[PDB]
Amino acid sequence: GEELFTGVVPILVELDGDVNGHKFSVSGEGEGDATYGKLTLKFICTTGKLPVPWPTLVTTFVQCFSRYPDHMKQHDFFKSAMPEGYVQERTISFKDDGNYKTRAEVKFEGDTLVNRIELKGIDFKEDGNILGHKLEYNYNSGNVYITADKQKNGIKANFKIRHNIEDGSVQLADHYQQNTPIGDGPVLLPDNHYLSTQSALSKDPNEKRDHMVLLEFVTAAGI
Ligand SMILES: [Mg+2]
Repeated sequence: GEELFTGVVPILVELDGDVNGHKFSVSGEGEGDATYGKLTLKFICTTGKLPVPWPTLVTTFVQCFSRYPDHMKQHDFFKSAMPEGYVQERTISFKDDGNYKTRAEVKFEGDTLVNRIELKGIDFKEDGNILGHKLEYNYNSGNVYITADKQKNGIKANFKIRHNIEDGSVQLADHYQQNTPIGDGPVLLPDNHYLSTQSALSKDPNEKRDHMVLLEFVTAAGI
């Protein structure tokens, strides 16, 4: 599995979303270089204006590109599932507001790594920080805590994303995640550890569509 990640790998992301009945789709393209834990992706909302803030979708939009140091490579679930792939599911609970439920399939289509996602958001406040677009266009560094789920032959993750609000405050987004292999081949079930993430959001000056440019670095640690 990890053999598939020693070079630059093209990535496609496709999402269909419904948040409070606002229906939207996003298509993303870019590439990943797991040797450096590095992702570069550009996302376009193909249905018009995105009805939630872009930063709220960053985690939903390929942890197989994390850099696992050599001494921790026996703990890399994500690459071990490839090329058949894994299902990734989350509940993202926005404090004092609604939640996203997401289901994705991450797998190779030929030599390309594809993340296909369905997102459902409910019980959002009409002018809370998400539907009122009060979140700043930036992103904080943070840790993703991974644990094995032996019974599902997979992993769980639990973590907190803090989204900066334009008034200086923070919108917490609690993340609960489960991943399970799609293939029947053996996978790596890791000891407890975490992914240390860093993410930078930007705009393409020549792009008039609603979009997001993402540069991310992710390194495994904690062992
Ligand atoms: Mg501030």
